[PDB]
Amino acid sequence: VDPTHFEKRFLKRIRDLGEGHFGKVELCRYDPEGDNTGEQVAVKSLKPESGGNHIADLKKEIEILRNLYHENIVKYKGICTEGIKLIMEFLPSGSLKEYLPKNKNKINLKQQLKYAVQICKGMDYLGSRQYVHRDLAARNVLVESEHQVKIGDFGLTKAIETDKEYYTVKDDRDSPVFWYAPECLMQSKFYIASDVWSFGVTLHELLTYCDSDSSPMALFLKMIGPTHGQMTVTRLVNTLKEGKRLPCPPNCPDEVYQLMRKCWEFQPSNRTSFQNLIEGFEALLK
Ligand SMILES: N#CCC1(n2cc(C(N)=O)c(NC(=O)C3CC3)n2)CCN(Cc2ccc(-c3ccccc3)c(O)c2)CC1
Repeated sequence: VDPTHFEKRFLKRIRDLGEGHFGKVELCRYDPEGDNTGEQVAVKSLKPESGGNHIADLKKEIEILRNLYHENIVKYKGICTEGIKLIMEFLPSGSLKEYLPKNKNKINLKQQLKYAVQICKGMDYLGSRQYVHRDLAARNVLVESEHQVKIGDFGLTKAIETDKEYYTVKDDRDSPVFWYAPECLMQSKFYIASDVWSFGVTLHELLTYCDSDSSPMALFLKMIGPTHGQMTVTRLVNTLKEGKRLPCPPNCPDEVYQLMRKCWEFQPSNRTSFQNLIEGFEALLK
């Protein structure tokens, strides 16, 4: 009996957790005894639609996640073959975007810097395996407990070729542009330093407790104007070229803001690293 083999006839769909253009993540109960005692699991799968291989990309995502082992990376549990489904552990607290607005009273700056460290450890582990994540945002950081977070989605994750510094992207219409570094917006090139820029944005979200009126989209649309349609991304590039950045969050000390700003150097080569950030946060926690 293979414990990573989930039979479709026992995987009971409960509700949607997430939806993109091509696929979804759903809450299921795996219930082989038929009495609702089985474990809740998160299930990634494709919409019937498909195309230019969404299936090949999901199969690659499965092999990426199956072979990652880090306490700050969501746990692979198995697959279901029917078309294929990725089975992951279910974290009932959800993403930082769900959890932080409801728990501001109990999550103080120390706890925020601890989450920051754990996000940097999972990212540094992914970088060491020659992966770029390309979608690091608070909506993809899951809460295991009050004391532990995990990166919880790998839908855009790509291998950087051995002896290369970046991955060039082709399918980009659904890019999360308010988290993206200039090189990503201007040339669809994705470096590890591009994930460092996305981390700085995610840190700003963590420091604003993911409030919707302080989101990176809301704040950048206030700076550049919300009415620009197809011109939005070139206006965003121009704002960043001029050196404008997301402002210091309320109650964020300058010493934390300065680590964030090192994430947002225009040139990738000038940005801090994940291991520098961990050292910086650890000095502040000492
Ligand atoms: N991380 C994280 C956030 C998500 N999440 C996982 C769990 C869990 N494991 O528990 C969870 N938990 C809760 O919300 C509990 C409070 C109730 N939320 C929810 C949002 N989706 C967005 C999304 C959807 C589809 C694709 C996708 C599909 C097919 C092919 C390619 C791409 C994709 O890459 C990403 C990502 C996972």
